[PDB]
Amino acid sequence: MSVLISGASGYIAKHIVRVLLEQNYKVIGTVRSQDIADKLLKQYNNPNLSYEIVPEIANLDAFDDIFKKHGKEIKYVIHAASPVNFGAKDLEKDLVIPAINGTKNMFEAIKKYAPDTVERVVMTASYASIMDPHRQNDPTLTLDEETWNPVTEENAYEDVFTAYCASKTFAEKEAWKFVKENSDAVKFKLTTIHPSFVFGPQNFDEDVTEKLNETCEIINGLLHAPFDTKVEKTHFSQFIDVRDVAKAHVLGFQKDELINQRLLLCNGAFSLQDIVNVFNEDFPELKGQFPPEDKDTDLNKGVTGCKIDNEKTKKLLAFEFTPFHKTIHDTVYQILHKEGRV
Ligand SMILES: NC(=O)c1ccc[n+]([C@@H]2O[C@H](COP(=O)([O-])OP(=O)(O)OC[C@H]3O[C@@H](n4cnc5c(N)ncnc54)[C@H](OP(=O)(O)O)[C@@H]3O)[C@@H](O)[C@H]2O)c1
Repeated sequence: MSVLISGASGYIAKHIVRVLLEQNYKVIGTVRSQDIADKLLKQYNNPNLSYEIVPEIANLDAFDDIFKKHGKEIKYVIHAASPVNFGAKDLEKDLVIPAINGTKNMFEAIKKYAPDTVERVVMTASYASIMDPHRQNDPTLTLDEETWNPVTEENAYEDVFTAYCASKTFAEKEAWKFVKENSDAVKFKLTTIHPSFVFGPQNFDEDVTEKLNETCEIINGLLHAPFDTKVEKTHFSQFIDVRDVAKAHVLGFQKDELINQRLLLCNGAFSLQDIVNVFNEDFPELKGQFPPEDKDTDLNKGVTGCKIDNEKTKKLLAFEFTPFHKTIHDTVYQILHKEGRV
């Protein structure tokens, strides 16, 4: 009844491991190096938690060693390892290749060593593999759980963001392709989670460092920006709380109605100024120490960009999502409380 989760040191995965441990699961996480494993084991301080070392998912057969040693005992797999680096130097190598190869390596290791053992696979895809990056401010476009990013390998490398979205899209394509062709060879059922911009507090307060993970560094950077910094007010994208994402991942392998499902995790439109407005609204004693408030955003006049039809996802998950104001507030409080300012 064990749960294996790849990339267990990331922002989202650290919340997934907490949720798995709260439900008294035996968890095997994969991390790059021994020192990361040593710090995480000390942080969780839980006998049910162990870590295996996978230093690079892009590389041939990266996950056979785990299923070599642990195959008999692994019942669920959560494939969350994928690079989120909007400062990538080499778009293929740093985003596309690890995303695709990591997913291919994980599924082949299951097929080779635990074909009749693993029951469910929950893969962390992205809203990026459902949305169209060129049409996020298009109110005529409606996105649901069957929509696909139309990006091609030809136009995937427009910039670092389109490359990341293509890496998520191409990786999820390979996963579903693997499932359709190996349906009689392997036993497991596949579920994919598609979060948008994930905000929320870090699972551990001490992980609040100078530079956070990419999406939460959006909030952190704005929180420490000079007062005269330009903040955009036009519609940016969709958000989701990290605690909702972690919860959805665990339900992904417990609930039979989530089998063969793509789960679109969004809970509202926002701009960078709407985030800044939470700084000024919830912590007014620090007004002037970050960009000022301005209620005149796209969101506040009803402009929310492309339509999100995830009623199927919300129905199947059957739990309520965390609203935007609370998500940003909990993120900001953790940083300010860590700095000793509130
Ligand atoms: N953040 C979002 O808004 C968002 C939205 C949708 C989907 N997602 C997906 O959620 C997952 C976690 O995202 P996150 O925000 O938690 O990112 P993160 O904090 O940077 O975590 C990424 C995790 O994956 C590992 N990893 C990445 N590339 C790797 C490679 N080539 N070899 C081995 N390990 C690798 C990282 O290990 P190291 O740090 O040691 O490299 C880290 O543990 C990602 O798959 C991402 O695509 C995120």
